[PDB]
Amino acid sequence: ITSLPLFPLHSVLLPGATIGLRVFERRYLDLVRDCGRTGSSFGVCLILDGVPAAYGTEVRIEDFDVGNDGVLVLRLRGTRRFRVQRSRVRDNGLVVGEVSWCEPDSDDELRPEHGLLATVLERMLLLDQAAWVGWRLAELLPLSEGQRLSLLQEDDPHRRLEQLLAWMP
Repeated sequence: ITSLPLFPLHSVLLPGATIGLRVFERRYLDLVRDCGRTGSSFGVCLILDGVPAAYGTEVRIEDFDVGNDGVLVLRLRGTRRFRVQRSRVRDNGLVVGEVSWCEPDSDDELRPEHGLLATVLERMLLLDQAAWVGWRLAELLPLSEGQRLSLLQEDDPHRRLEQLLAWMP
């Protein structure tokens, strides 16, 4: 198990997907500078405070950028998924969690019942990987944050596509 700093977002970060995070608070800025020095990463968890969710996504910091307004914008991309075994909160507000990593996304070719699920993805604007088409349709399709959290919790690419098929409009 690994202790990983958790960043609270009102939306889950799917693996491979990208988000831009404006970091300007004194606690979040000092953590990124420390993580940028140590090399250790952090994770993004969907919150429910009105405590993170049980599953989160490790980020890779793709691009730094200090805007003309002085605010630092982070280009984050989802890498590995983790489970929050337990979490604590420091006095400043930053939340650290003891996490266990998930098995990486397999390259298993999609099953015959999911081949059409790849054709509907290609229309929207290599691909025969079930975990890849699963993470991509979940991002493009207008799913609720709860539905995207349930996909994150599911650790099997094919069962992910089976319930992603139910939530399809």
